[PDB]
Amino acid sequence: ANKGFLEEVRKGNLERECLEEPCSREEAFEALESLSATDAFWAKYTACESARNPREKLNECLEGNCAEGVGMNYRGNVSVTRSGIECQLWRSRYPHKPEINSTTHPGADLRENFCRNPDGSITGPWCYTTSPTLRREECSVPVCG
Ligand SMILES: *[C@@H]1O[C@H](CO)[C@@H](O)[C@H](O)[C@H]1NC(C)=O
Ligand SMILES: [Sr+2]
Ligand SMILES: [Sr+2]
Ligand SMILES: [Sr+2]
Ligand SMILES: [Sr+2]
Ligand SMILES: [Sr+2]
Ligand SMILES: [Sr+2]
Ligand SMILES: [Sr+2]
Ligand SMILES: [Sr+2]
Repeated sequence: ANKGFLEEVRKGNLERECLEEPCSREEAFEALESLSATDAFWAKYTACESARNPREKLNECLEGNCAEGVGMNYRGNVSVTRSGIECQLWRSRYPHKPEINSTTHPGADLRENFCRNPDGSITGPWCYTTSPTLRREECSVPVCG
């Protein structure tokens, strides 16, 4: 957190610098090493600033199974929509070409055909659908607590 005074002369540490204190991306970055690791992190972090306290609710929100807020932190496995349709490969370009991928929103675990919300859309974690008919649509992901 930089509570000043030769604290930056010591090894980076995630518990202590970011889980235990609020942190700058540069603090994570120093504590995490790899940057791909720092993109994923930040993304989870930044979607969990609304649930930083208790520090038990933060562990729930970073875990990724439940959705908090509009669930930009959802990192779970639900893959079929609200209508029941099944999601498209974010990787895939058919039947609809995604405009958000990995290149665009990389903190965001766009793995498989999983529900995600790179975008923080108001109606929650969603995905691209199979139906040539319907492009994208909300998913029914569990809510945190
Ligand atoms: C979206 O990501 C794919 C990789 O799967 C890439 O080939 C495509 O060019 C990207 N589209 C945009 C963001 O340019
Ligand atoms: Sr620090
Ligand atoms: Sr500190
Ligand atoms: Sr540091
Ligand atoms: Sr601790
Ligand atoms: Sr401290
Ligand atoms: Sr630095
Ligand atoms: Sr520093
Ligand atoms: Sr370092």
